[PDB]
Amino acid sequence: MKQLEDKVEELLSKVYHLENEVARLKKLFAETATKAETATKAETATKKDIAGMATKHDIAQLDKRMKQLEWKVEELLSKVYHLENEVARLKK
Amino acid sequence: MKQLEDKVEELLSKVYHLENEVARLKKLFAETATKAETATKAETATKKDIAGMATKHDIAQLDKRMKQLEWKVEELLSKVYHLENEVARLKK
Amino acid sequence: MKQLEDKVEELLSKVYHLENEVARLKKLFAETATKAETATKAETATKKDIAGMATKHDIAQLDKRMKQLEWKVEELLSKVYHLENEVARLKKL
Repeated sequence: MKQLEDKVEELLSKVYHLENEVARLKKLFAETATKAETATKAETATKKDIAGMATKHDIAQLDKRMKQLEWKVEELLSKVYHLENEVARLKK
Repeated sequence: MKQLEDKVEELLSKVYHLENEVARLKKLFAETATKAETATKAETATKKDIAGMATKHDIAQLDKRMKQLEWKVEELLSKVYHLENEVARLKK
Repeated sequence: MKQLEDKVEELLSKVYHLENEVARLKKLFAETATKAETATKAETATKKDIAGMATKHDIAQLDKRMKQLEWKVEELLSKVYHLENEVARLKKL
């Protein structure tokens, strides 16, 4: 009977330890992220991958310059056409 | 003996609870994501970071326009070279 | 008493199993990721989203070409201005 009495005492401590350990795990699991809600390394773009990313302002800077050239080229077409007539007129 | 009998009954319920609690944690852990497979907030680019991203079609749009200008500039070179000769011829 | 003796034996094995099961979970939790440190699917850009990303070298390539055109257009302006004076001069004298 004293053998059984001790066993019970051993079980009590063991159960008590388990209770504590499970409680911890309960708390700790609260802070963990689910597979559903989180994104994998394989399917996500790192900050490394976008280090050499072009902005919409870089492109805007180029658009600006393109427009300026486009405008200058139009003016030149106008000037050249006029000169062709002027030279033609001179030849007659 | 009735004291020990009750203790055993108390342990039984406690063990039963723990069994359930651990099973839950087993299940719940199944849906959690590992550190290895998931990507950290620090090393991943958010949708905010890529809000002002330039596309390859923005650039294609610019390339198109560049090619058009390139053609117009060639034509102009041709027209101007001819005019220079025509004017030179007129001066002699 | 032998009924109680057996119950205790049943509890011992069950406790022993639980001890092992909890230890595993302890270990396994060590390799799991926290909500704080990880990034959600909703707030992160996938490799799909950046498949059509423009580089800074693409842009550099365009800048190079733009500069070449810019130079040619300046030269043309110069050539045309000179011709206008030359033709004007021809019309007067």
